Amino acid sequence: ALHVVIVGGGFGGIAAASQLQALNVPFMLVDMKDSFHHNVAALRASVETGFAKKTFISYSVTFKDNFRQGLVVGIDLKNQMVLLQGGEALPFSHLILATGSTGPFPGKFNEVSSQQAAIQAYEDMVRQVQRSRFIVVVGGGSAGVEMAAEIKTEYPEKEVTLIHSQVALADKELLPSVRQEVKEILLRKGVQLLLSERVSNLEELPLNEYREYIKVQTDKGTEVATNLVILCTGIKINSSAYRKAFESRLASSGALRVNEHLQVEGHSNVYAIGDCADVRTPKMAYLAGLHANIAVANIVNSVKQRPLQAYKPGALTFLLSMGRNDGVGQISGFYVGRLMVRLTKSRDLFVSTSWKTMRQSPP
Ligand SMILES: Cc1cc2c(nc3c(=O)[nH]c(=O)nc-3n2C[C@H](O)[C@H](O)[C@H](O)COP(=O)(O)OP(=O)(O)OC[C@H]2O[C@@H](n3cnc4c(N)ncnc43)[C@H](O)[C@@H]2O)c(O)c1C
Ligand SMILES: NC(=O)c1ccc[n+]([C@@H]2O[C@H](COP(=O)([O-])OP(=O)(O)OC[C@H]3O[C@@H](n4cnc5c(N)ncnc54)[C@H](OP(=O)(O)O)[C@@H]3O)[C@@H](O)[C@H]2O)c1
Repeated sequence: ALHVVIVGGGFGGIAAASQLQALNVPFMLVDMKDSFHHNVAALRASVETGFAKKTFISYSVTFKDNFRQGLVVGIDLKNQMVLLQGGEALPFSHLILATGSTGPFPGKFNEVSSQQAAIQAYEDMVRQVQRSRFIVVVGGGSAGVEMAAEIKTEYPEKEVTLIHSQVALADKELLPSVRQEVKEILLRKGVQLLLSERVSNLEELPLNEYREYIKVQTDKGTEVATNLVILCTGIKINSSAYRKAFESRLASSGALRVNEHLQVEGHSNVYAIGDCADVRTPKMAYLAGLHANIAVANIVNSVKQRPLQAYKPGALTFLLSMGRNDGVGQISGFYVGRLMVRLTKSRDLFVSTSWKTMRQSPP
């Protein structure tokens, strides 16, 4: 009877599939790519030659028979089936939805693709950055703040402007001390900040592509002349697998309503983990891992007739790398500075934790 299907192999889904496989529980991991994407490092991968090969990890080397590359197009709840484009139906005793989020390319790569194509996409982007003397980053959230710092750190000679629609940078959940220091670090690197300005001609702009002249405009009348436009304008919940089947149980974002055991509302053998769960914390790979531990444990506790584990958030820990040499953040809601973030995140961007989880060695 027992068989756990995991929709999505991001941070959540490979933590779940690793755990299930190590317990020899019957399971199937489904993802549209052939490789796990360490997207935490995607921004460095768009800046450093030869780095992208280190951010994609073949699923089938790690999971073999229990991994299927396919696009989930629906879930049949009365027959307990996951429906794949091309006609495959996977039955389940327990379902884990780990579909994460979608957004503009450099920061997210969600295509039915091979590892070699994915890698080449990032290598193309490095060549775009390298060619461009003038670069605009759109969006001053936690993503675009890292984009701008990565460019200016790897190429100080380049001119980098960041345009953000708010008065302060990065997440509104962060201690004001972290958000002020993000700004100051950006300024000390030489990044041009254009705050409280929304870019207004986005739908006409060539993206991720060097041009001799691109005119960027804002809603306050500012014009910025540039060679390259990179979008860090934010993400959307990827509800493509499940929106039809779970329509009544969705948040307004598209995320799934859960209880503290991460069971989807109305169900006992369906769980949501990571960005697609309607937990009201910022979207973090770290929390994806923690939701994977709870969901896998609760499937086992659910079948073993043991009480279930609960998720109760602690104070926000959140680190911003500011190039490979700098950064700032907070640990359990307390400020931390360059030395800590530099070695914990900035140097490696957690890449080697994904290789370890996957039992592979980086190329
Ligand atoms: C952009 C960015 C993000 C960072 C960064 N840093 C951190 C960090 O330091 N710590 C952290 O915790 N999170 C960090 N994050 C956040 C992190 O990206 C996310 O919260 C993390 O990706 C969430 O993991 P999830 O598993 O929830 O979601 P993913 O999107 O990673 O994976 C979802 C997968 O489902 C897949 N999928 C497969 N088949 C599908 C189907 N048929 N239908 C729909 N989806 C499908 C997608 O293709 C995708 O691979 C960072 O430096 C940058 C620049
Ligand atoms: N753990 C980490 O260090 C880390 C790193 C990166 C991302 N993340 C997480 O991933 C999630 C996404 O973060 P994100 O930075 O990608 O998105 P985000 O937090 O939504 O930030 C993107 C920002 O871009 C702005 N924006 C959108 N369109 C714009 C335009 N035309 N001109 C100017 N500004 C524009 C948005 O403002 P409006 O809404 O006003 O448009 C928003 O403030 C977050 O939950 C984040 O915490 C975490």
